[PDB]
Amino acid sequence: DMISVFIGTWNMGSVPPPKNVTSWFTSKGLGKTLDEVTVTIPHDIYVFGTQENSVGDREWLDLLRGGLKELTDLDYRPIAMQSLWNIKVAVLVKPEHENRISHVSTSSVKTGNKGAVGVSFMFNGTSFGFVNCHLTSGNEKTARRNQNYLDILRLLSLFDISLRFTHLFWFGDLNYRLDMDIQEILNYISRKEFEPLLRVDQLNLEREKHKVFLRFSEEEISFPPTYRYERGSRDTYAWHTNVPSWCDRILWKSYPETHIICNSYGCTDDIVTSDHSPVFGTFEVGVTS
Repeated sequence: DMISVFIGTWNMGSVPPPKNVTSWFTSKGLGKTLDEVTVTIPHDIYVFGTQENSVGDREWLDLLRGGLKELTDLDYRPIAMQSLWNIKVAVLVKPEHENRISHVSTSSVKTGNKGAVGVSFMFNGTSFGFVNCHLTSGNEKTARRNQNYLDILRLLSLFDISLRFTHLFWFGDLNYRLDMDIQEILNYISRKEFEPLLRVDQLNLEREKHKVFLRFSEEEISFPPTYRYERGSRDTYAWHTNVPSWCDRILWKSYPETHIICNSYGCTDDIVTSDHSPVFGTFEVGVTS
């Protein structure tokens, strides 16, 4: 059997969301987007990961539930929710999949605010893991980001979580920056040449050097850096130093010989309340039953 899993990551920048966040749910915007045909099919599982979320726990889940209801005309059932100050993750499933969910667990790890929130459950015989984080900010603090990851990986009681679930998803504001000057970054962005920028992306570099996210996978990035935008539009980056970077990412680690296909991976361009652009990721996951 096949199920559609949606993963959303968005640093809200300590402000409430706009009334229209439809593009985030429907993988509409820039990068690897879902086509106008595939968007009509509602996803089986919706996973929302947020950082710098000023909206209260109950009020935020109501907005997601209400937002999904206006889009799909379906009353999505919240399975789990874990919050750590302004970092919060929520998992909602199709009402028909209620009896298919078992062994629900939640955990939170505080760093240095900063840290992570986790959610884990089982869809029939297939186990799932979801980690929403907010790592240390700053271009020169890559060492702290690597330490933050290793700390969450060993303290999140959801022996290591890297081999605990059939499909493990790690997402959030990882805060990894570009190892390049502002002159070159804005010159490449103006020509929409993201490949030379992605070669000096700190997360891509630390993964290639096998420092962090061992045997983890990430879909190709074809969308512009999601940080740091001027609020109210997506036309200009607020750099003056916070150079444009791919801070918001979705990664996955799956068990060998399992079915997992990434259908979309990108960002929206119509949600402008935050200095961060929301990031989406959809997947076709195989379930044993």
